[PDB]
Amino acid sequence: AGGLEDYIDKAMDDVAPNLKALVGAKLGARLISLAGGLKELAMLPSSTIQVLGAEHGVIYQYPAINRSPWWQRGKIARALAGKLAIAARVDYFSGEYIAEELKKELEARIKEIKEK
Repeated sequence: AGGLEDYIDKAMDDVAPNLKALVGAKLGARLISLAGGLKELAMLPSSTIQVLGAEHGVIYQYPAINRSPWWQRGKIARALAGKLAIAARVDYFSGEYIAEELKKELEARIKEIKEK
């Protein structure tokens, strides 16, 4: 029972547990790929990862951003790109597991919800 999606759900598990836990083994692998590796993705600013998709990068695929109005999306993108820059760096340099980072954003997005 070896599917392509299965290989990657497990590749992320020891290549990048944080990233995976943050946006998914699917989006997370797309980011590493677009960056060229978990090495030089850990070296991307955060403004860069914010726009990795089109070369509005792929992180906009993120539920919270997608299900949000415009005017709010670009602000949720920057926050997500920030927590991603940190997950890539920890997955690469540390190897330890900090996914309370998925609470720091799940609270900053509740703050960014001061808009109409």
